[PDB]
Amino acid sequence: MLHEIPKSEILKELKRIGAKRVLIQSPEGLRREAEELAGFLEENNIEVFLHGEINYGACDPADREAKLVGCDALIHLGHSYMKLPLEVPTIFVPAFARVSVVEALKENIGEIKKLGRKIIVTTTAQHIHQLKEAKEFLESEGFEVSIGRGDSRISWPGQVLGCNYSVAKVRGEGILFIGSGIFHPLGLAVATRKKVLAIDPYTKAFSWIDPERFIRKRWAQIAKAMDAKKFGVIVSIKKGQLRLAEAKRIVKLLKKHGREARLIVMNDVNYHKLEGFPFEAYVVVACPRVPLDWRKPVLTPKEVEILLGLREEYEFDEILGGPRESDEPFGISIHST
Amino acid sequence: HEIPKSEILKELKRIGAKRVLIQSPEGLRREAEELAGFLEENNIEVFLHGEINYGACDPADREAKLVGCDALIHLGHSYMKLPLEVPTIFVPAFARVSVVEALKENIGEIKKLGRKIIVTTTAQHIHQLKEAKEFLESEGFEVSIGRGDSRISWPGQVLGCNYSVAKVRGEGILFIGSGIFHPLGLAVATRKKVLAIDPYTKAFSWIDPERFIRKRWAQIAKAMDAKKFGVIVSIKKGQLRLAEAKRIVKLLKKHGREARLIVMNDVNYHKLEGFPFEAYVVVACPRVPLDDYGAWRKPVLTPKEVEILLGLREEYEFDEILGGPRESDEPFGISIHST
Ligand SMILES: C[S@@+](CC[C@H](N)C(=O)[O-])C[C@H]1O[C@@H](n2cnc3c(N)ncnc32)[C@H](O)[C@@H]1O
Ligand SMILES: C[S@@+](CC[C@H](N)C(=O)[O-])C[C@H]1O[C@@H](n2cnc3c(N)ncnc32)[C@H](O)[C@@H]1O
Ligand code: SF4
Ligand code: SF4
Repeated sequence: MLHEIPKSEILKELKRIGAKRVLIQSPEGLRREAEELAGFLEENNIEVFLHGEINYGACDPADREAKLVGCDALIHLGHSYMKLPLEVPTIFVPAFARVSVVEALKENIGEIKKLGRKIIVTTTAQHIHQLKEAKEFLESEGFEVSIGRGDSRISWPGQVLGCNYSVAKVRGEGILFIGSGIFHPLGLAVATRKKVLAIDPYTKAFSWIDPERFIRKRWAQIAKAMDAKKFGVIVSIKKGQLRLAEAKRIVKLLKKHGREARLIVMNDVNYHKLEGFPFEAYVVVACPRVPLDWRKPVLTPKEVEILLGLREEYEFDEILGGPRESDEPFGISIHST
Repeated sequence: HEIPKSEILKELKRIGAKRVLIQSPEGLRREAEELAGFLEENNIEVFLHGEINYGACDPADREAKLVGCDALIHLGHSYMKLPLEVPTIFVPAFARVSVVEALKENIGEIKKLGRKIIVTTTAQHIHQLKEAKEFLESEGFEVSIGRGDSRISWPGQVLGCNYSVAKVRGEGILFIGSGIFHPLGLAVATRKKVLAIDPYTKAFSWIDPERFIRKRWAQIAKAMDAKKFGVIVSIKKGQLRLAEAKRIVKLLKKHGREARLIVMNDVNYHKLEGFPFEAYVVVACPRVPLDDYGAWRKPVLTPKEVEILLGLREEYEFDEILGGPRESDEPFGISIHST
């Protein structure tokens, strides 16, 4: 369960810009909420279109789509703004989980002490509004809590994304991750080379990350691709995911190492669409969680650098930004370019 | 019958193209890359469009503009009238099969259509239409071939959304080609006797639209209970039906029901699964709700079937996407268009 959508404040903002037609995108967990909000915005004399795509991140604003169907503004549900040009005014509506992370921490004090005294703390957007609490709880348990600001991909200090761990590139003895799943903790472990403890707030269960099984798993993908002469190098037109330059360099780099390479342009990168092409292996230069989560081997940019013998240590593929001057609000935000 | 790589290279070389994007449908994925390597051998940077293209109603010109491509190559289909943001070379696919042989085999069934007949085929046999015409006249028929509107590329060519080439004077309609969908489309859109002849198998079928129209009445009945409706547009350039979509939303509301306009690119159920809507209306390619093998677990309707459900239409009508008048005809070969 989440905190309820702030329907009133969104309309107050929409009324401020006198928007008449709005497109609302939403991720898989907020489909019922999207229509729920559309009914409320229509009840206040505003036309609403729902974006039928399943959204995966603020890296994919549907602003262009909003323009093509003549919407004044864009409502983006469930994610916080990351730095992007926006062709229409966009209201970002972050989702905040109500679960108590301090309760989850108090259950696992013993495990956290194993990380060290000075510890780096990280969480995902659903728990970011409780990061102040967790810091205060940990400091009251003798910890020095180090939280990184992160870069322009990131909306709040201490926030991680599947594609970015800049908040964890600060001084510290170990990393605590507050959230569900193992991809973020795995990525933190690989990216920082530090011990990572992952605590799931919904179950209070904990997890000591060991990336070796994941890295071995990836190396078989690399080894399987070692015999391939025909590579496809994939970009995504999603605005915060397009990495044309880097993809071109991978193409150039493969050709310069006796391989054939073709740049491939997609929106949603999914293998099922590629099965007819003649390529023997693939490199995704987009959302890193796509190859890291296909009947032919699919590699990240870093991994193809390893395959070519230009890099030795394994590296998570991250999309970085530059410096971020200010922090997104713990609430709805509105941006335009 | 070939991908004329040389004619394509020369078109590109003329217009100063240096970076090109190539679309392909499912059956020409390998040819797309062979062409790409050819053009690259000739100092032209080439990207492939990783999407699977389902027709010329879906040009990748905006995508090409996004990645700095100064031209688009669209393999496997012919031009339909659409604005395009980059020069685009259409490379239609043409089947080799001689069709006259299948006509002669079945000349007795063809005569059952009447003296004056309407002759139609798909794009991959459109070059055979001149031969089929001369033959059928030489056997005594009078051969009427409709020109079609601006979504059609050549006279006598039918598309899954468009049977305008068949809306001409004539007793019955002959269709030359394989498969069921197109003949069935002709029968419903013209309510005329339709004879289909497969040029590969020399097999014939007299199309009865009975079972099809019954299955569609079945769908409409499943929606009579529905209170909440999703009305879908696809932003594919040649499919976007925004005004016709808004009209259905206004109509559904004007008849008690709730209705919401849903914007998508590729239309399929899985993406809408989380929504609360009890039934869907697709205002786009009509072959999405009509040619559904059962991926849609909720009732999905065409605009015309909606008017039947709200009680505004008596007889079933095929949902077509109609263009304006076509002043010229596309070549039998590659075409190049910029707008
Ligand atoms: C669901 S989002 C995760 C939420 C949040 N953005 C985060 O940082 O963790 C990531 C998932 O979306 C899917 N995804 C992201 N970009 C994609 C793309 N361009 N094509 C296909 N799938 C994509 C991948 O399956 C990936 O595992
Ligand atoms: C090969 S395409 C049609 C080719 C050609 N234009 C014609 O008229 O026959 C046929 C299939 O494409 C699919 N299709 C068309 N538009 C689509 C869309 N916007 N989203 C998902 N599927 C689509 C439909 O399911 C349909 O059965
Ligand atoms: S790039 Fe991938 S992980 Fe990063 S925000 Fe977008 S979908 Fe999420
Ligand atoms: S039938 Fe559907 S896929 Fe074929 S041309 Fe018409 S809209 Fe495009």
